Amino acid sequence: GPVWRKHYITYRINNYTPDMNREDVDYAIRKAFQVWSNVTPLKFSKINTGMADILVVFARGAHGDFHAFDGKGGILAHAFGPGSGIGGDAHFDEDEFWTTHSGGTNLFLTAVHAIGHSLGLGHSSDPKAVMFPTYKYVDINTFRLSADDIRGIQSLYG
Ligand SMILES: COc1ccc(S(=O)(=O)N(Cc2cccnc2)[C@@H](C(=O)NO)C(C)C)cc1
Ligand SMILES: [Ca+2]
Ligand SMILES: [Ca+2]
Ligand SMILES: [Ca+2]
Ligand SMILES: [Zn+2]
Ligand SMILES: [Zn+2]
Ligand SMILES: [Zn+2]
Repeated sequence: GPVWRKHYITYRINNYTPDMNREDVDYAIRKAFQVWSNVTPLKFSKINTGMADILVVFARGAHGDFHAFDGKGGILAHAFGPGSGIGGDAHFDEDEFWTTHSGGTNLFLTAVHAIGHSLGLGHSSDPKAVMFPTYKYVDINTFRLSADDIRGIQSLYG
């Protein structure tokens, strides 16, 4: 449905996974937002005071919405499309083991996908798109938005 009317957008990390150290969580999330700001007029800013447009939450099982997480494996993450309140928020399953690299579920890659939803994208049919609804680890230096991702997001934020 609706897209952000404004081009200045805040995010707050509600809480931290104990799987990675704090600085690595910040880094992953920052880099994930950068991916999208790189191809749009959107500007993202992290806050810890006031109210963020996008709340980033790590939680297991039932966590206050109607989409409970399911333990280790399966559902990794979900996010809500643009809007007030819960709109834009991105939730990560704490029962996953979040990693800077290949040996669990990579936070950066998962967050790029989740944030795509937070900005209003649905799933892609293109297996090389970040919005493809299958997790597959890629070298975070071999990482790139596909043409379908870029086309998609630019159709929303021209
Ligand atoms: C690359 O980033 C990813 C983030 C999340 C997932 S996810 O497996 O958790 N996933 C898609 C899915 C996969 C398999 C079977 N049913 C649903 C959720 C999803 O698409 N959330 O955004 C779905 C259950 C809502 C996969 C990849
Ligand atoms: Ca929100
Ligand atoms: Ca899970
Ligand atoms: Ca965990
Ligand atoms: Zn719902
Ligand atoms: Zn949730
Ligand atoms: Zn998804």
